[PDB]
Amino acid sequence: SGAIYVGNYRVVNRHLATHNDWANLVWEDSSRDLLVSSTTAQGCDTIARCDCQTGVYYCSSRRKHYPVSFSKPSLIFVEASEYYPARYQSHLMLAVGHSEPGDCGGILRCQHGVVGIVSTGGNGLVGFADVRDLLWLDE
Ligand SMILES: COc1ccccc1CC(=O)N1CC[C@@H](CC(N)=O)C1
Ligand SMILES: [Zn+2]
Repeated sequence: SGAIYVGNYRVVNRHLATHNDWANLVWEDSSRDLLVSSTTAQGCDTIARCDCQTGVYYCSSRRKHYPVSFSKPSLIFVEASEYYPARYQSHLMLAVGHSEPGDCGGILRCQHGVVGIVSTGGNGLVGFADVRDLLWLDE
Protein backbone atom coordinates (compact mmCIF):
# COMPACT_ATOMS: atom_id res chain seq x y z
CA SER A 1 0.00 0.00 0.00
CA GLY A 2 0.89 3.69 -0.37
CA ALA A 3 -0.02 6.93 -2.12
CA ILE A 4 1.52 10.25 -3.29
CA TYR A 5 -0.20 13.41 -1.96
CA VAL A 6 0.54 16.50 -4.15
CA GLY A 7 -1.62 19.65 -4.13
CA ASN A 8 -5.28 18.56 -4.11
CA TYR A 9 -4.47 15.15 -5.65
CA ARG A 10 -3.85 11.59 -4.32
CA VAL A 11 -1.98 9.20 -6.68
CA VAL A 12 -2.43 5.46 -6.00
CA ASN A 13 -2.04 2.12 -7.85
CA ARG A 14 -5.26 1.76 -9.89
CA HIS A 15 -5.62 -1.89 -8.64
CA LEU A 16 -5.59 -0.68 -4.99
CA ALA A 17 -7.91 2.37 -5.43
CA THR A 18 -10.73 2.53 -2.84
CA HIS A 19 -14.47 3.28 -3.31
CA ASN A 20 -13.66 6.87 -2.20
CA ASP A 21 -10.89 7.22 -4.82
CA TRP A 22 -13.34 6.19 -7.59
CA ALA A 23 -16.06 8.56 -6.23
CA ASN A 24 -13.53 11.46 -6.44
CA LEU A 25 -11.91 10.34 -9.75
CA VAL A 26 -9.72 12.83 -11.67
CA TRP A 27 -7.95 10.44 -14.08
CA GLU A 28 -7.12 6.74 -14.41
CA ASP A 29 -5.16 4.58 -16.87
CA SER A 30 -5.32 0.74 -16.73
CA SER A 31 -2.27 0.48 -19.04
CA ARG A 32 -0.18 2.43 -16.45
CA ASP A 33 -1.80 0.91 -13.25
CA LEU A 34 -2.43 4.53 -12.05
CA LEU A 35 -5.40 6.39 -10.63
CA VAL A 36 -5.56 9.97 -9.36
CA SER A 37 -8.36 11.21 -7.05
CA SER A 38 -9.16 14.67 -5.60
CA THR A 39 -8.57 15.62 -1.93
CA THR A 40 -9.86 18.39 0.37
CA ALA A 41 -6.55 18.79 2.29
CA GLN A 42 -3.26 20.09 0.73
CA GLY A 43 -0.74 17.27 0.09
CA CYS A 44 2.74 16.66 1.62
CA ASP A 45 4.83 15.63 -1.58
CA THR A 46 6.99 17.35 -4.56
CA ILE A 47 7.11 15.57 -8.01
CA ALA A 48 10.53 15.22 -9.71
CA ARG A 49 10.78 16.71 -13.26
CA CYS A 50 14.02 15.08 -14.48
CA ASP A 51 15.63 12.12 -16.29
CA CYS A 52 17.22 10.43 -13.20
CA GLN A 53 17.85 6.67 -13.45
CA THR A 54 19.01 6.25 -9.80
CA GLY A 55 16.98 6.76 -6.63
CA VAL A 56 15.75 5.20 -3.39
CA TYR A 57 12.48 3.26 -2.85
CA TYR A 58 10.57 2.23 0.26
CA CYS A 59 10.05 -1.57 0.60
CA SER A 60 7.27 -2.33 3.10
CA SER A 61 8.07 -6.10 3.19
CA ARG A 62 11.49 -5.24 4.68
CA ARG A 63 10.56 -1.94 6.55
CA LYS A 64 13.55 -0.45 4.71
CA HIS A 65 14.62 1.86 1.92
CA TYR A 66 16.93 0.55 -0.83
CA PRO A 67 18.98 2.39 -3.49
CA VAL A 68 18.23 1.37 -7.14
CA SER A 69 19.36 1.86 -10.73
CA PHE A 70 16.20 1.80 -12.94
CA SER A 71 15.37 1.69 -16.67
CA LYS A 72 13.65 4.62 -18.50
CA PRO A 73 9.83 4.48 -18.62
CA SER A 74 8.84 1.93 -21.27
CA LEU A 75 6.18 -0.62 -22.50
CA ILE A 76 6.83 -3.91 -20.62
CA PHE A 77 4.90 -7.20 -20.76
CA VAL A 78 3.24 -7.99 -17.39
CA GLU A 79 1.80 -11.48 -16.68
CA ALA A 80 -1.90 -11.95 -15.81
CA SER A 81 -2.80 -11.29 -12.16
CA GLU A 82 -6.11 -11.27 -10.18
CA TYR A 83 -6.39 -7.56 -11.22
CA TYR A 84 -5.50 -7.50 -14.92
CA PRO A 85 -5.28 -9.84 -17.90
CA ALA A 86 -1.80 -10.42 -19.44
CA ARG A 87 -0.89 -7.07 -21.13
CA TYR A 88 1.77 -4.44 -21.91
CA GLN A 89 2.04 -1.96 -19.04
CA SER A 90 3.23 1.49 -20.25
CA HIS A 91 5.48 4.09 -18.43
CA LEU A 92 7.03 1.25 -16.35
CA MET A 93 10.63 1.30 -15.02
CA LEU A 94 12.40 -1.87 -13.79
CA ALA A 95 15.19 -2.29 -11.28
CA VAL A 96 16.93 -5.07 -9.36
CA GLY A 97 15.59 -5.01 -5.81
CA HIS A 98 13.35 -6.98 -3.47
CA SER A 99 9.57 -6.66 -3.77
CA GLU A 100 6.39 -8.67 -2.84
CA PRO A 101 2.77 -7.95 -4.02
CA GLY A 102 1.90 -5.83 -0.92
CA ASP A 103 4.87 -3.55 -1.64
CA CYS A 104 2.81 -1.78 -4.36
CA GLY A 105 2.43 1.90 -3.49
CA GLY A 106 5.94 2.35 -2.04
CA ILE A 107 7.48 5.61 -3.25
CA LEU A 108 10.61 5.84 -5.45
CA ARG A 109 12.42 9.23 -4.98
CA CYS A 110 15.51 10.87 -6.47
CA GLN A 111 17.24 14.12 -5.31
CA HIS A 112 14.52 16.15 -7.20
CA GLY A 113 11.44 14.58 -5.63
CA VAL A 114 8.96 11.76 -6.17
CA VAL A 115 9.63 9.67 -9.31
CA GLY A 116 6.93 6.99 -9.07
CA ILE A 117 5.38 4.13 -7.10
CA VAL A 118 5.98 0.36 -6.89
CA SER A 119 3.54 -1.38 -9.29
CA THR A 120 5.05 -4.80 -10.33
CA GLY A 121 7.92 -7.16 -9.36
CA GLY A 122 9.22 -10.68 -8.99
CA ASN A 123 12.36 -12.82 -8.58
CA GLY A 124 14.67 -10.01 -7.41
CA LEU A 125 13.03 -7.36 -9.61
CA VAL A 126 10.90 -4.33 -8.73
CA GLY A 127 8.87 -2.27 -11.20
CA PHE A 128 7.76 1.38 -10.73
CA ALA A 129 4.93 3.30 -12.44
CA ASP A 130 6.45 6.66 -13.49
CA VAL A 131 4.61 9.91 -12.59
CA ARG A 132 7.20 12.52 -13.79
CA ASP A 133 5.43 13.12 -17.11
CA LEU A 134 2.11 14.11 -15.37
CA LEU A 135 2.78 17.85 -15.43
CA TRP A 136 -0.78 18.72 -14.35
CA LEU A 137 -0.21 17.24 -10.85
CA ASP A 138 1.42 20.64 -9.93
CA GLU A 139 -1.03 22.83 -11.99
C1 LIG B 1 5.30 -5.68 -6.29
O1 LIG B 1 4.61 -6.72 -6.98
C2 LIG B 1 5.11 -8.00 -6.89
C3 LIG B 1 6.38 -8.32 -6.45
C4 LIG B 1 6.82 -9.63 -6.50
C5 LIG B 1 6.01 -10.62 -7.00
C6 LIG B 1 4.74 -10.30 -7.44
C7 LIG B 1 4.26 -8.99 -7.37
C8 LIG B 1 2.83 -8.67 -7.70
C9 LIG B 1 2.69 -8.06 -9.09
O2 LIG B 1 3.58 -8.10 -9.92
N1 LIG B 1 1.48 -7.53 -9.35
C10 LIG B 1 0.29 -7.59 -8.49
C11 LIG B 1 -0.60 -6.51 -9.06
C12 LIG B 1 -0.25 -6.42 -10.55
C13 LIG B 1 -0.45 -4.96 -10.91
C14 LIG B 1 0.10 -4.58 -12.27
N2 LIG B 1 0.89 -3.52 -12.31
O3 LIG B 1 -0.20 -5.24 -13.27
C15 LIG B 1 1.23 -6.86 -10.62
ZN1 LIG C 1 15.77 13.38 -10.41
